[PDB]
Amino acid sequence: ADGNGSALYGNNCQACHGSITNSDIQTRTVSAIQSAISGNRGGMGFLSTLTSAEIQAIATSLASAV
Ligand code: HEC
Repeated sequence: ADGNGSALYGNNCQACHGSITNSDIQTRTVSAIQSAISGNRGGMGFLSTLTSAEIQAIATSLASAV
């Protein structure tokens, strides 16, 4: 689906990290995102609801922005 990663990021990340083209995230990988969720960095533990496909789509979009 065109726009999936950016839409996911806008709904789940942007409130705390900025818009995707101006994001403050450093490590734009699935493992980095999953580690932050698991460690509840910034309260992100609630994002356990994301599938692995969705985290992939977010990380790909972030890495492409950039
Ligand atoms: C506020 C409730 C947040 C939401 C929603 C998301 N993030 Fe987050 N994240 C937040 C904080 C306060 C921190 C810690 C920064 C610090 O000073 O330690 C983080 C951490 C990350 C990280 C690791 C740090 C980095 O590489 O920049 C990543 C990779 C990350 N967060 C990604 C991320 C994603 C993909 C989100 C949407 C699924 C997301 N965060 C939401 C605060 C909040």
